[PDB]
Amino acid sequence: EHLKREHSLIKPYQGVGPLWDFQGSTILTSQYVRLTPDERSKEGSIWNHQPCFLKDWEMHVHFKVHGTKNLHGDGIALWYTRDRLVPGPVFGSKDNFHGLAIFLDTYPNDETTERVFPYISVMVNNGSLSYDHSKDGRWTELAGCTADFRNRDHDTFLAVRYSRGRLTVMTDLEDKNEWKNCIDITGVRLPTGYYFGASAGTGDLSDNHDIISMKLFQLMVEHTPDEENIDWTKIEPSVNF
Ligand SMILES: OC[C@H]1O[C@H](O[C@@H]2[C@@H](O[C@@H]3[C@H](O)[C@H](O)O[C@H](CO)[C@H]3O)O[C@H](CO)[C@@H](O)[C@@H]2O)[C@@H](O)[C@@H](O)[C@@H]1O
Ligand SMILES: [Ca+2]
Repeated sequence: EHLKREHSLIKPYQGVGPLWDFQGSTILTSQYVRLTPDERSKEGSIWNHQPCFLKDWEMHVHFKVHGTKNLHGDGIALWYTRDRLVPGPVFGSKDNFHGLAIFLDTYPNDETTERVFPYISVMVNNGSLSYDHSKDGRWTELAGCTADFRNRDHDTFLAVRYSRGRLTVMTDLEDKNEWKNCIDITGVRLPTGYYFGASAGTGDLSDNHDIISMKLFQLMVEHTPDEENIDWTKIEPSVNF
């Protein structure tokens, strides 16, 4: 009914099953995991070692993006995918992934966009989609919200809930200890047996991308008779039911 330690990244980040592995620019310190420094052309990631077999879960992420007018980037991505620790151009991680991505995009690559950044969005992939970095992934996203999470003078949190086809992302960015709406969609199909992870990238523009904690909660949810005769591990990630 509560916190799943084996799927949580918690300081001092010395968890042992080694519960998380890192690669690229990633460093561990006693107060945060820094995926990238504020230097150009960096890619870094951290990935849960144990595959998650919960159908119904909620991941809380305490993260921090910060640096030195409109000239910073590129953002963080939070993952729940079949493959782990594979570097790539998608905020540090492979493209054509299988599963779920939540992008915390801080830089408008699309030069004539009406969209206010930073922008949070979700993308579900069965390996057949490419993330168009140059268009901020707009043509492959399912939903998104504008989110003011960068350079705040207090803690910034995100909640990603997934249960029974329903994917919710909510924010806590204004120090009011309240969740605010961002994303709420249905007909999302994902398998169990995927891995949680997080990554960030910087290009010609940079920023510190830090994860302070990821806390995975197991939700107590009733399912239908029929639902339980599925091999939930072989479901193909899918959208629109
Ligand atoms: O990290 C950001 C970005 O870096 C590279 O993209 C280049 C960048 O060029 C910008 C842009 O022209 C802006 O007006 O000024 C910036 C500094 O003053 C400059 O670096 O962004 C453009 C997209 O708008 C690209 O066409 C440039 O090549 C790449 O590595 C990107 O992947 C990365 O997103
Ligand atoms: Ca972008």
